[PDB]
Amino acid sequence: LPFTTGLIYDSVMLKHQCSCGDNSRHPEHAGRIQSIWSRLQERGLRSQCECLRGRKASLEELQSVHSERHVLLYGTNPLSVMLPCGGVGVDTDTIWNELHSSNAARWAAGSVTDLAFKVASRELKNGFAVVRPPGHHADHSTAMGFCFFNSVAIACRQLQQQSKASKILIVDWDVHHGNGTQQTFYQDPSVLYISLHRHDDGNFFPGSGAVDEVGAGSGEGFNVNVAWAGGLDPPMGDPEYLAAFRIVVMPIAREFSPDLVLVSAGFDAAEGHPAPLGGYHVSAKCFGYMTQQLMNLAGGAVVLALEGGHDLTAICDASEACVAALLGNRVDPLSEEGWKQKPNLNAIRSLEAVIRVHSKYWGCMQRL
Ligand SMILES: CN1CCC(CNC(=O)c2cccc(-c3noc(C(F)(F)F)n3)c2)(c2nc(-c3ccccc3)cs2)CC1
Ligand SMILES: [K+]
Ligand SMILES: [K+]
Ligand SMILES: [Zn+2]
Ligand SMILES: [Zn+2]
Repeated sequence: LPFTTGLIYDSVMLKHQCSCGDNSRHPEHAGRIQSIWSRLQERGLRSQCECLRGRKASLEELQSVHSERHVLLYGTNPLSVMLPCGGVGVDTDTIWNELHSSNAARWAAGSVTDLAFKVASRELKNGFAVVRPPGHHADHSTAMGFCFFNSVAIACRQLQQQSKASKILIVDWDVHHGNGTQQTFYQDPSVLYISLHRHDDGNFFPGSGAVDEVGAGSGEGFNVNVAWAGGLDPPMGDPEYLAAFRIVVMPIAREFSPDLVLVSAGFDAAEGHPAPLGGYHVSAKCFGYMTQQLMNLAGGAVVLALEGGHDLTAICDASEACVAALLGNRVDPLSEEGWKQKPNLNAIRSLEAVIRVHSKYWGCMQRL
């Protein structure tokens, strides 16, 4: 393998679909990764990477994060809940194809893990995993919010257990809180979880991720929720997310000083997601710039994994900008008016609350 960025993709993950067929009623659809994949080729980025198929996560790998009941239920074939549309699912949004969902879920976990390992060995510089279904809502014994196995969490646990990375930063910029990821690593100080999400007083899915939630035991202070409050007006976008990176994410990340960075890279904070899917206005350029900023950490050992994002062009724009950043292309911050705008008052109060809480734990948060 050459020292460039790696891309993970495989058609096996397309097969995760409800039997009723309707991609509108079930918006977490195959087209999401399919369109990103062809977009990377159309724009000439795909051929510059090393393209990898990935693999099934083993039952053992799944059990490093999930319970035995959970893994039997979603990880294995029966032989070895009803929905309004007639298909089967765990709940109304989280569907279950009785032939393919388990396979596709295990592939997503397995492939994010395989990519992280290749990056951790410096066999690959960095990587982007174009996977579905998403993972960050799946917790120890609950599939929910379109998620079955927490691929990023499973990848992180394996890197640790195989001794391939001492300290791991997990950044989650999907607009929803990664409740699963927070839970798994809540008491482990060798994993730093930083989420930027729409919180709005706990009235936005999943409802978790309050600024107060800092971790526990040895892991106190190693869970950082940039929980945006105040709602959609004034608009939430680049000024606020750039501000979050300048003030919270990067300084804490640098103080932590990880050996590898994992990114739960959802693109549902992007333009084209209305309320109540997202309602935020983060541009593709900003996503690629955030990737570029995370590439300064951990000797450039960075792995992104697709979580959420529905609007096809928006998630294609963003994914394109992240891969370009991974390949070394740089974003000039002076090339965009609007990045000159101060962040809105809701974002400033949100960050102010994050700083008040985490000044107990981090020197870079301890002001006068
Ligand atoms: C149809 N009806 C009204 C529209 C509906 C609203 N969604 C939610 O309320 C909702 C609830 C739980 C979880 C999530 C969610 N969004 O991203 C993620 C992920 F895990 F990050 F990928 N989870 C979203 C939509 N969901 C999506 C969607 C598309 C791709 C991935 C996830 C959700 C588009 S519209 C679902 C229920
Ligand atoms: K998040
Ligand atoms: K932690
Ligand atoms: Zn259906
Ligand atoms: Zn999301």
